Amino acid sequence: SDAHVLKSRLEWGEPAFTILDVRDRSTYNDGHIMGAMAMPIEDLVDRASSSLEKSRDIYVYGAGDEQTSQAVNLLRSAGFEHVSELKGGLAAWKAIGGPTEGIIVSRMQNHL
Amino acid sequence: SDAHVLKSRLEWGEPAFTILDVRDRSTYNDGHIMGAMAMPIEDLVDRASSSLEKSRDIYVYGAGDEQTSQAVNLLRSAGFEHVSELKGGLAAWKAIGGPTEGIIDYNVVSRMQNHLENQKKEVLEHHH
Ligand SMILES: [Mn+2]
Ligand SMILES: [Mn+2]
Repeated sequence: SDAHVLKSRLEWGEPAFTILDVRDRSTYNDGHIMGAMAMPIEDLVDRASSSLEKSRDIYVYGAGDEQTSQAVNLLRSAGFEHVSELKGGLAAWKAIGGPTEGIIVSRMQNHL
Repeated sequence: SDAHVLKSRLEWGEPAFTILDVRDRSTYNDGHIMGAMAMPIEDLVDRASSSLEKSRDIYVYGAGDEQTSQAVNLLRSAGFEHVSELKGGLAAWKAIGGPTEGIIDYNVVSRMQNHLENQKKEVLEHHH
């Protein structure tokens, strides 16, 4: 799906969707899409299935098209019904003016 | 209270609490305590009473001591039963390893931040 759509969802849309950053944790921390949850791909299914309803609208993005498509396949094979890639990932999001948040403590995050 | 207590609630406790940054919106965006909701004093009680259950454990911090205790007292006079000041604010929080969160057109971000806040577990409890 297109970055312009997700940006609209975040500015004006119904609350019911989640953005999943599927890259490395530290990478997420250095910078991620505003609102995205850190679900590194190594434990994506386990983590998503224990935290997200299968009917929830989910947008996924990783470091590149390959990682993103892999994350998307995983979640669906796990029973998730509304998952889509975020074409262009982070880069495409910045290009259209989308905000990026960064963290500056792994125990707070895991315990979380 | 002390930033040490909050650091422990996050490292070891329950997610039975909410953190409120009562400073200027731009300052918040440049850096706030991780997980903090943006609630400028100017709009604090209106935004909180319509977003949080008054029995919710709340930690508040502003620019300095005076603004912080001013915020605490406002929420309390408004009925919030478990409000605590986060003495030392952002700086006190960093001095001890507290991780920060920062944003990187003024309306766009605020519009998004509000939608993400309304989607927070506790705000959803106050609504359900
Ligand atoms: Mn974030
Ligand atoms: Mn002001």
